[PDB]
Amino acid sequence: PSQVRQNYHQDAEAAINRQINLELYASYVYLSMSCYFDRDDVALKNFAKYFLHQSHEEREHAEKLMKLQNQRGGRIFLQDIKKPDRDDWESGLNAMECALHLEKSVNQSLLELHKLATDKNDPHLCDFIETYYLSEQVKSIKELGDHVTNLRKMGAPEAGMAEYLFDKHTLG
Amino acid sequence: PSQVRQNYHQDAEAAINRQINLELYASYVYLSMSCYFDRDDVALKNFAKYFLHQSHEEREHAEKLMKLQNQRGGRIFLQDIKKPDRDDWESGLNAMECALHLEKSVNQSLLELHKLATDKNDPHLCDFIETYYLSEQVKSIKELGDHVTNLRKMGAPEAGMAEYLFDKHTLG
Amino acid sequence: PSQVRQNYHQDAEAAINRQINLELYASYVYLSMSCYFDRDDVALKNFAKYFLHQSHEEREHAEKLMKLQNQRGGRIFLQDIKKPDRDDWESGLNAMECALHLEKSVNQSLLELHKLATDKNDPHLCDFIETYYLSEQVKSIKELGDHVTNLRKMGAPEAGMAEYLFDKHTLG
Amino acid sequence: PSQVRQNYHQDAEAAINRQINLELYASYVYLSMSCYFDRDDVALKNFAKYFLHQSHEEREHAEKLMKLQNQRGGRIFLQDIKKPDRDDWESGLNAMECALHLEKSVNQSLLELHKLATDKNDPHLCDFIETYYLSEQVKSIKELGDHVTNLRKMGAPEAGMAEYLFDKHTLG
Ligand SMILES: [Fe+3]
Ligand SMILES: [Zn+2]
Ligand SMILES: [Zn+2]
Ligand SMILES: [Zn+2]
Ligand SMILES: [Zn+2]
Repeated sequence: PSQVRQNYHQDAEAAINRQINLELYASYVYLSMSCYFDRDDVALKNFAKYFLHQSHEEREHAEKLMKLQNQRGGRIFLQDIKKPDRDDWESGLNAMECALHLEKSVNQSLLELHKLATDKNDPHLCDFIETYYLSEQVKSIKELGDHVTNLRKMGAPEAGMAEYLFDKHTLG
Repeated sequence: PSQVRQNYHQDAEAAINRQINLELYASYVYLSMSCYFDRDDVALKNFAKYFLHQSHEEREHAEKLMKLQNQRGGRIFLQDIKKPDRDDWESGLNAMECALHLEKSVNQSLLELHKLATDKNDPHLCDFIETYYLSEQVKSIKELGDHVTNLRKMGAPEAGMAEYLFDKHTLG
Repeated sequence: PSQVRQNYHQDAEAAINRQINLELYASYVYLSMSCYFDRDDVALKNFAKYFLHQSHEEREHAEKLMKLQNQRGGRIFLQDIKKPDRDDWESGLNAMECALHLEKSVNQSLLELHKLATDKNDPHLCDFIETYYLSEQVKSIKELGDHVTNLRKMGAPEAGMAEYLFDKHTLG
Repeated sequence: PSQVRQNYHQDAEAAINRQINLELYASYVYLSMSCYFDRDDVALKNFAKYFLHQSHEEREHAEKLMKLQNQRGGRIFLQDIKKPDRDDWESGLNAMECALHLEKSVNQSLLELHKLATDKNDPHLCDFIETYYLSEQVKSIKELGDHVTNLRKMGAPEAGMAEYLFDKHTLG
């Protein structure tokens, strides 16, 4: 074993590697969304900015898990980052709904990771997940839900001014 | 009697205790409204902020009446703060209309208190009510009426963009 | 269910609503204590200030739980805020002892909430309680115990100068 | 009549002259108290300072009434300022109790003046009394009551350290 390794189960190590991949995947999905809003036939700059920010944040989440893996004496094993499910995200509202779904899926994975850490009596890992991941996920999910609610109420995407004005007022 | 008490009728003391309860109740109603607008399926942050501010102001109004009670040598007797009449405030417009109704009810109570103070020849209490309560109430009522008027004209709540844009432009 | 809701048991939602009420109740108790010390026949300004501060802090605790409820997709249901058990708090020492009792009761409720969150495998809620509530409660309880100890040792309330000097030196 | 006089009853003019004398008398009483605490066999400097401040404030109250008299076109008629009832004020507590009595007597006179102004339909005079006199009196009375309460509780004057420590902590 690594000279630093202590109370770090092989199953936790494997789950952290899976979580790294999932965060990198989420980063890629958000990058895809960002570049959709930069298309000349979509042209919502603040939607593009919002999703690019989310992409960079997910990369940071992945890098922090890589740091944790090494700190605990685990070994990072990278896998392919799969392409996102869509090229065309159809609308600001649809992208926000897809983002909400993604964030909930990431949250579910983190909750499973916390359950594993609890089962293996790894309080450092539990604390790490709680401190750096779980509260962030809840905040992100609430924000996306709020955005979805507002866009729906405004009449997006059928009401032509809705996404435009949301881009200016909420995301600007 | 309290060593400080002078020209302070028992009926005024009792009416001040009732007014304290009413201000605390109003504070609670506004708190309820504020947290409705923070729901993920409502998500109007500036409505939430507006009503939270009103909640805190009503608490301050109650505390100032408690200070008056002690200053005059009366004794504060607290009562239960009843829960607001609604959990779900339905819309920004409806909340503003309910707030207007509440503020007018508080104003009516203050006018009755001023009448009592006048009848008991208590000019200090009359002046206190006039100086710190009556002008504030008139200002609040006018503001809420203005908000109701604008929301109605904009087409709230049926017009989906109305509350959103009012939240941004008037309450932002 | 709310679009944001994930891993949030109905029993936790209900327990959070109960905790909101308890924090609002504690706020009201402290407000009662504060206004007792402002009486002309008590006249301990720093006791009054201390308890008013505690009242405002408890309100903030309640508001933070309301924010949590909405963040997790629960629904706030408010109840009556019952009046405190006493109008007359008798002495600085007695008020501090009653405050200690209250803070321990709030702590017990929070520990029961944490146990529920643990049983329902809700690490976000566990973390929230730990991070924002449990350490604060322990600190508050220790502080009140220290105050009680000092007031008792000084001879309060029989020793007339004790509460006066404690008001100046400890609470001033 | 004076070219400026309007809605200013001769009875109000006379009552203002009486009030001027009473404020000057109160100023003199407080001056007497102040110089008692400066005696080498009393030697409570902050009691002396407190009462000297009150003396100067009462003079200002008198001067403001003189200004009002002239503003309304009344004519100031001064009378003798009677000496205070005591040369020796016996103790800090006794002086505070005598001050409380004096302030309540001044307040009673002001309430009678307000009643007269009300009866003569002189809203400017009513407002003047309310704005500049009544709230000040209530504040002064509450403060003196608080001081009396604290001195009594501390054991003044029999408890030798009470007035000394009150002089340092409350009046210092
Ligand atoms: Fe001392
Ligand atoms: Zn992430
Ligand atoms: Zn109010
Ligand atoms: Zn609390
Ligand atoms: Zn005066």
